[PDB]
Amino acid sequence: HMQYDIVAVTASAHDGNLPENTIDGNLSTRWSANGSGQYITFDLGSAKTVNQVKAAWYNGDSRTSGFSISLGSDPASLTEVYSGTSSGQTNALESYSFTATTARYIRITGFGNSSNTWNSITEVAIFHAGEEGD
Ligand SMILES: [Ca+2]
Repeated sequence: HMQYDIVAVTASAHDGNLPENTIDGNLSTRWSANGSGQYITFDLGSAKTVNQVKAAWYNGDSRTSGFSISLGSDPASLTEVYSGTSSGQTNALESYSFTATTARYIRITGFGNSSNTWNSITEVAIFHAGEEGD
C-alpha cells in the first residue's frame, strides 16, 4: 500500500480557503471554490502508478457532492478515470478506486453539492493501493 507525496496543489479558484488546506492533514481546514466545474489539481512531482484517490468532504456526513477525477502526465492532457457522488455518510477520507494507471497530475472537478453550489474538500490523499478489506 503506497501513499504518494503531493509536492504541489493548485486550483481553478478559491475563496481564501486555500488549495493547500487539502494536504495539511487537518479535517478542520478546507479548499473551497463556488460553482459547478471548479477543480483542484495535485502534483506527485513525477509519473507514478495510481489506482485510488481519497477525498474527505466538508460537511461530508450532511450532504452529497458530485465530482469527477482525471489524471495524466500534464494538466493540459488529463483523462477521466472516475465520476460519481460522495456518500453523504462520513467526514473521513472516502476512497475512489479505479484501474491502475500512470499519472503525475490528479485533478478533482466538483459539480457542487446537494445543499449548495460550493465545492469544499478538507483532505485528499493519492494511493497505489493493494488488496484491502475484511
Ligand atoms: Ca485540511
